[PDB]
Amino acid sequence: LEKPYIISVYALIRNEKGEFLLLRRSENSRTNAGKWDLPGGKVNPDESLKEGVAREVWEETGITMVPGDIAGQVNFELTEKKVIAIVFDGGYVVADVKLSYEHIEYSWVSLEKILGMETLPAYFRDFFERFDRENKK
Amino acid sequence: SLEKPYIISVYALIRNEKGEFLLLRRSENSRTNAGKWDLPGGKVNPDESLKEGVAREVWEETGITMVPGDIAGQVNFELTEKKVIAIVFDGGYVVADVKLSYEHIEYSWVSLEKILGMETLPAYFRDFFERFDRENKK
Repeated sequence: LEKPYIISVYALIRNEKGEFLLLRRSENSRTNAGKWDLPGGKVNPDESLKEGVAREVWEETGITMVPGDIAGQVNFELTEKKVIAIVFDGGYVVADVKLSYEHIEYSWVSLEKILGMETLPAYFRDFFERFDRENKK
Repeated sequence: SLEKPYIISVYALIRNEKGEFLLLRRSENSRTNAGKWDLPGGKVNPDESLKEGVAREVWEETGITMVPGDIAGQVNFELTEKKVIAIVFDGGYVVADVKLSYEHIEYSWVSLEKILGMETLPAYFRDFFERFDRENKK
């Protein structure tokens, strides 16, 4: 293959208003620097997807979560790799988010505001449109 | 208050060994200008310098590591939800195999003559290249 595939995992974590946790990436990031993102990241050699998503959520946000069912899939191409990403439902939390070097800020965002963002990357927007459809109808 | 906000963007003029310019065609799922030809570049981030911005955008869109040279000029254009003020940087001459992201579906190395003869490069970029050409040669 001309460009390798990698597996990533993301988590949908909601507050008591049903707003989703988004994180804005640091400027020093090699990919999508400065852009909005879901909690998650690359799966390690030899770990299960659910292990990876809990690990990534804790390191990025301080949240201890037990991953629920799979919410869906998002795929996207970056300059150095193609990403196949599995999204997990992380349920509902009351937590004060605590960031790492990987992110500069966080926001709890409603579904409608997500589908009218623009700095949330297209593949995430598309995912949320799908997720909402699979939920209702 | 302003009815429509302004944003700052940056673009790069990147040439090959032949002096043809790198153009990229935008993906269909883009919120703005979906499917159209564009220069490498994009919106400048909060707290970022223009030259940091253009190098970041060029790397993420094309795989090219560039140190931006002089400013080449300015392009301004209105979109439905914002007005764009864009600064164009000269990225010099490179030997690179372009490697695209989700943002773009194809690329092409296009000469100035064909640029001033194209159709699917937006009018504001056409104008920019017409102005750039006269400020270099004339």
